[PDB]
Amino acid sequence: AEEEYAEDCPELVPIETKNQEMAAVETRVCETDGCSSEAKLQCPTCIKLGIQGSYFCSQECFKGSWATHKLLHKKAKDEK
Ligand SMILES: [Zn+2]
Ligand SMILES: [Zn+2]
Repeated sequence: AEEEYAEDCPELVPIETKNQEMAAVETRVCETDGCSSEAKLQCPTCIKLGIQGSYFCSQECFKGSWATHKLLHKKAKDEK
C-alpha cells in the first residue's frame, strides 16, 4: 500500500465577533443541514481552504457533522 487520508477533527474555534456596527451580519445557524441550532464556533480548516460560513453550534455536534463536513472540503472542481 501507499498511504491513507490525513484528515483530523481538532478542537473547533470561536467565531471572531465584532462591535455593534451598522453593517453587521445577523442570523447564525449550524452549518449542518440537520441542525438548526445557534452557530457560535467555526471551522478552522475552512478558513485556510477558503470556504464561506462554516459555523458550528457545539463541538459535540461538530465531531459528528465532521463525518460529512470533511467531504465538503474536497468539492468537485472543474476546468472550463
Ligand atoms: Zn470545514
Ligand atoms: Zn450543530
